[PDB]
Amino acid sequence: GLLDGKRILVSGIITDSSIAFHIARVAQEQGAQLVLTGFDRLRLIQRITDRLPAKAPLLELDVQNEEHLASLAGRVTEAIGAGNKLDGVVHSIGFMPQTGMGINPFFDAPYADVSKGIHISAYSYASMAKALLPIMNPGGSIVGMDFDPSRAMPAYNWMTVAKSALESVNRFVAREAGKYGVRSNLVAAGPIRTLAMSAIVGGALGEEAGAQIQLLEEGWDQRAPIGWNMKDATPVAKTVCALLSDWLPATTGDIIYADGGAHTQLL
Amino acid sequence: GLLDGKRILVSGIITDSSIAFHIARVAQEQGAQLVLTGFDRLRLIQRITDRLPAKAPLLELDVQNEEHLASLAGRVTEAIGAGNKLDGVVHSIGFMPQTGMGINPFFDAPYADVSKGIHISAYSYASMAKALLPIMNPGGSIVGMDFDPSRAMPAYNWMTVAKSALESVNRFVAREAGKYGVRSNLVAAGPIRTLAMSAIVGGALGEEAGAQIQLLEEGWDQRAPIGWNMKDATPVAKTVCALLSDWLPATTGDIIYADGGAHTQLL
Amino acid sequence: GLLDGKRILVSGIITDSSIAFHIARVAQEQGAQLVLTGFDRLRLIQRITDRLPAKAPLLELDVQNEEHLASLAGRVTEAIGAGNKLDGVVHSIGFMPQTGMGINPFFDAPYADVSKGIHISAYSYASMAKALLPIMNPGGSIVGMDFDPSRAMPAYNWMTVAKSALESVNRFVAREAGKYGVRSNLVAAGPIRTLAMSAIVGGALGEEAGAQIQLLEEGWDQRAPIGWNMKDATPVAKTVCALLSDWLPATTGDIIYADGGAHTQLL
Amino acid sequence: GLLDGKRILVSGIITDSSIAFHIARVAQEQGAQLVLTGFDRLRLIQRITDRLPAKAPLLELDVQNEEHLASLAGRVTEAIGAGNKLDGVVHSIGFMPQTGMGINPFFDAPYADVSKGIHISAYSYASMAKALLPIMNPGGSIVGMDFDPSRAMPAYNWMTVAKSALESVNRFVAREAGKYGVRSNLVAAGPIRTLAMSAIVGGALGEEAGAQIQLLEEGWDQRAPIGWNMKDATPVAKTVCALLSDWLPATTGDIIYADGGAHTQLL
Ligand SMILES: NC(=O)c1ccc[n+]([C@@H]2O[C@H](COP(=O)([O-])OP(=O)(O)OC[C@H]3O[C@@H](n4cnc5c(N)ncnc54)[C@H](O)[C@@H]3O)[C@@H](O)[C@H]2O)c1
Ligand SMILES: NC(=O)c1ccc[n+]([C@@H]2O[C@H](COP(=O)([O-])OP(=O)(O)OC[C@H]3O[C@@H](n4cnc5c(N)ncnc54)[C@H](O)[C@@H]3O)[C@@H](O)[C@H]2O)c1
Ligand SMILES: NC(=O)c1ccc[n+]([C@@H]2O[C@H](COP(=O)([O-])OP(=O)(O)OC[C@H]3O[C@@H](n4cnc5c(N)ncnc54)[C@H](O)[C@@H]3O)[C@@H](O)[C@H]2O)c1
Ligand SMILES: NC(=O)c1ccc[n+]([C@@H]2O[C@H](COP(=O)([O-])OP(=O)(O)OC[C@H]3O[C@@H](n4cnc5c(N)ncnc54)[C@H](O)[C@@H]3O)[C@@H](O)[C@H]2O)c1
Repeated sequence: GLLDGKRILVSGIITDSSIAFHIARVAQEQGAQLVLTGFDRLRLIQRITDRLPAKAPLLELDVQNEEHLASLAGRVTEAIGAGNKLDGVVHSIGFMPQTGMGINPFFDAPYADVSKGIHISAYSYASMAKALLPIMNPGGSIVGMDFDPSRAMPAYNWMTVAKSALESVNRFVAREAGKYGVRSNLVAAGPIRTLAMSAIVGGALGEEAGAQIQLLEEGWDQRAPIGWNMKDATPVAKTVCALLSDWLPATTGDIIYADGGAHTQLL
Repeated sequence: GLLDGKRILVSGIITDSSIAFHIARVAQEQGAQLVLTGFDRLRLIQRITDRLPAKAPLLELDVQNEEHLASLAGRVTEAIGAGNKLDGVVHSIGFMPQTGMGINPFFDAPYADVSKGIHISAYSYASMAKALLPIMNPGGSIVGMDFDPSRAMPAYNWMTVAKSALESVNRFVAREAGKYGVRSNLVAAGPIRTLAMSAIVGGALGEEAGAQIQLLEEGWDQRAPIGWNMKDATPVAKTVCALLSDWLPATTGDIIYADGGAHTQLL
Repeated sequence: GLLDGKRILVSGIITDSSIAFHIARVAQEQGAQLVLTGFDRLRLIQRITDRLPAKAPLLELDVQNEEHLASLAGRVTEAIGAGNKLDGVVHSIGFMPQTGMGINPFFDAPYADVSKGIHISAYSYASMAKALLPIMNPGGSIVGMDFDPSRAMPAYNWMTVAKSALESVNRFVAREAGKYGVRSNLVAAGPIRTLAMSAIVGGALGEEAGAQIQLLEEGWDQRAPIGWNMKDATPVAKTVCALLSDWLPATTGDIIYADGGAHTQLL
Repeated sequence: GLLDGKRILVSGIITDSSIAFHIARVAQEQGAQLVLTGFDRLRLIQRITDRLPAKAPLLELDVQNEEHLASLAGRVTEAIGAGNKLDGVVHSIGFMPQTGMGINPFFDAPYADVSKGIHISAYSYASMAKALLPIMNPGGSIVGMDFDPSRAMPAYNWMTVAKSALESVNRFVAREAGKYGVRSNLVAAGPIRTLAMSAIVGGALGEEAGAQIQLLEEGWDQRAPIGWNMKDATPVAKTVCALLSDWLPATTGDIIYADGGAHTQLL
């Protein structure tokens, strides 16, 4: 296995179409031993993760909760056994209140809503690194999920701002993680049809937003020299595993694009 | 004058070494009629602005205050006369609590502090545009101040994250401002010895931070093919005026670098 | 005038729809004294430039000719009067053999053809700077024309490669020009309907190429928050003049986008 | 092995300190079957490659020779057996005449010299893809070696221009390779002490150039959050293998940085 022998924490599973679900599956398929973290709906998450090809302890983590973060490393050591450390950490967490996205005008998102989304989507990447670096091995790897924010786009609005912040946060985390011999990188994925995304295409955030996202997705597949399949999260999961492995040992504070190559093409 | 006939709002004056002070002076020298906004220390700001070559009404604006923002456009119309509109807006506002900068570890900044700094330094750019676009003329120009955050740097820490967010916010504001025939751009300046900056070089934020900033400044002048004078804000002020003029009419959602060309050179 | 008192060399006029024609007109309108250079069809170019609002000496310059380059500075001093120096230089020159563009497959362009196009389109920017820097004043400005090559696009093929090279060349020229107190920058323009461009939309380079360029142009106007008018070179000409003026005195080795803001937006 | 079962062509071995030598070794260690190409000194190259952990046919390829390129695919099919196709191609080829580098002024490089270097260093990436795509399997991978040219640097001069061109060429090759289900990417490596590099540090290209390169190398290790060891090409070789594997299946037309993370940090 690509990840034979590695212990890896994976956050952000909420359904079987979560990107993190597929990351965890591929990791296990490749020999990794996992510990999982979940937010709020733990009974639901345990039931969902029963389907992973191997068993994995599930810990609760609300990244807005300072007590969960304070105790996190202790709980992970319990789950993996004293004297053992993590080789990998996957941050697959994101959220923006509805007022910060969709047909709600960009200017009408209240700061308290934006702030919550930046807290969960960007700041928390630093939070998790802080909690977990003290229990990671040299040669370890932290990975977060990015959506390319270098240009503005319809509908995504404040979530795109949050991703811009996350990319900057990642460059600082690399500085800190480096002292532990640990790498920190983001994977910028193409659009993937998770439950939330389908809901949005379905009009959950307004009809104009839905039309624009659908148009965004189609342009993506068209631009990608190898195509893009929004229904298949597997190529994204493999890329995260590549970064978790020993095969990109000199890459840190960086962004790997798993997007079909769409971002390298104009038309 | 470059700005003959234009009405321009300029925020962010707090001392005579403020970048906004120099922006206002050059603007007046070039024919602009100004309205100013100031935060908290209004008696002090009025006394400082008495030195500008022309008189200009001073309005109070705390960008964290929804009532100031709600009433802002009304107060500006009063100051410039009903039936008159702004041709320009200068956002020169920034702040990060001390815990988000300097030798205080990156991981130790509490979210409430980071959030305040992102509110003032990034979100407020959207806030001001929202308040002011309804009273701007076609062909108008909004300009904000940026410090190039595309790479991590010592000491600047969470302020750099805030600037990453601001750059993303600027691209969205351009989308909105475009409907009014208005441009939105940032100026990325080299480091300038304002009062705060000198204090930091002096060790106000820890000795290690001060040493790194001083080293940052020296490397800048060295890399800049035309040099960089941290004691002279004038070349920055001129660049902002260039963007306020009619001479960059097809540039928007963009960043103009006034940094001596330092960012284009590695060594 | 924005350029009152400045002496400026402007290359690249071949017809009245040339971008350089419009650059020269706006410059003269703003007080500049011009010297022009033309390639090959000098009788035609003189007849075209008779229409400029002021008279200007026309010198012959084939940038592939080492003797023209060797003698250039001497001929310019003759035209503007001994003891006088240039304040500005405009490089508006570009060419790629047909085999390097359009429906001719990317892989089928012979190196000799690509090389000719890189010579004229990229190397020559360094050539002109070398010839002219010895006769420029401190505070001077060199400007070249760019088409944003950071992403691949249909049809433009090897010309896009040439522009990638030009951007890199510009960063080096800034290093050299800096010793003379001279700036060097590119303007990245949106697509403009010159004679060549219309011919291409008309199918001169194959029907598939024409269809793609037309589609490129439409997407541009759509993405640009302030729109893009491919039939109007004026906003581009003004931007070049902005860079020729004293109003961007700390910008060098850089790229200014005059493209309606299209490159800052994804959809 | 990471590359179990894959057939891979590797160019650019000239000594045992060549980056391509280390790429080939790691590939073989990971299960790949190799075919090698060499330029000019074939007796020397065969003797050097005898040290690889497995045997591999050596073919002659001068990328400036149209007959070598025309016959290349035929010769590779012979070496790997009719009915067999390549899964991978490594372009590790670069050259710039001495006049285009070092203390020789940037402006003094003659175009014929620059052109030769762009031919070998940039155009040839397209040349090799053209020759080899007809004999590659779906899911295949082409990889080239890059040195980050996004900013100008002392000494590297026209070689940096060549790399700028190569990055642009790579984005076009991805467009073509995509039709075959093949990816195309570059690896941007930190500086590595090959024979040529040591010679340059030793003053082979002038003392000023040597001093600047040495200073470049030191700054690199300092900026890299995980450090950079210029004497160890292994982390670069692993990264190339990562791209040759099935573990980055949605990345194309892109650049992966194997540079210690140096390019993500300012100071
Ligand atoms: N779906 C896409 O098209 C797309 C594309 C690129 C990147 N991404 C990113 O990938 C990541 C995963 O998203 P997804 O598409 O798998 O969506 P998802 O809804 O399946 O998962 C998002 C996860 O974030 C968790 N979360 C929300 N608030 C939390 C908090 N307070 N504490 C802990 N966890 C919290 C949710 O429980 C959920 O598990 C996100 O960062 C997203 O921005 C998504
Ligand atoms: N000084 C530098 O080296 C440097 C470099 C590049 C960019 N910048 C940016 O330029 C801008 C101006 O900074 P400066 O260097 O002139 O510093 P400064 O201290 O002189 O001005 C900052 C201004 O922000 C104002 N401010 C703070 N909180 C506010 C709030 N709640 N509401 C309204 N105003 C508020 C302050 O009153 C002050 O006037 C900032 O955005 C800064 O980040 C500074
Ligand atoms: N038209 C567009 O959509 C567009 C967009 C962005 C940038 N540009 C760039 O603007 C510049 C001007 O192009 P244009 O659109 O005005 O086209 P144009 O055909 O009007 O002008 C190109 C000029 O280059 C000159 N030239 C060709 N070979 C030469 C040589 N050997 N020596 C001296 N001059 C030579 C021609 O005489 C002509 O005057 C070019 O660099 C072009 O790439 C064009
Ligand atoms: N050494 C570094 O610090 C560094 C850093 C980043 C990228 N790179 C790149 O890595 C690649 C390999 O370089 P290296 O450092 O291993 O140097 P090297 O000298 O060991 O290898 C360069 C190879 O290019 C070959 N070559 C030259 N002309 C050729 C031609 N006409 N046809 C076929 N082959 C030809 C040479 O035979 C040699 O094998 C180059 O592209 C280089 O630019 C090098």
